[PDB]
Amino acid sequence: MDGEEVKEKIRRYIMEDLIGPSAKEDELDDQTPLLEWGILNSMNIVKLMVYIRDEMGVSIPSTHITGKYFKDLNAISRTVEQLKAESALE
Ligand SMILES: *P(=O)(O)OCC(C)(C)[C@@H](O)C(=O)NCCC(=O)NCCNC(=O)c1ccc[nH]1
Repeated sequence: MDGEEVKEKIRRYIMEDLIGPSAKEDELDDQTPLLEWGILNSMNIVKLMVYIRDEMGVSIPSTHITGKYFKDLNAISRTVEQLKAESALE
């Protein structure tokens, strides 16, 4: 539950849903910019919100919905791990 072993699973879900059954595994990477390559555009982007809400118990707010936080997996990494740090009351 370290975040990192979860973040790689996000990529698996990205290809299966966010791309679909025509998942171009070749181009799949963490440093591959999803927003920039039109992999994520609104209709599918809500899946990132609800996924992480179900997974790491944290949903990215509508104020943090921006292409600069959603650029790639590592962009989402910095956003999702910071939010778990800000949500950490412990
Ligand atoms: P869909 O996932 O519903 O995106 C809705 C969107 C964020 C475009 C809408 O609520 C909105 O606020 N539109 C006005 C422009 C805006 O706020 N842009 C911010 C950057 N946009 C995005 O990061 C983004 C994500 C998804 C679509 N645009």
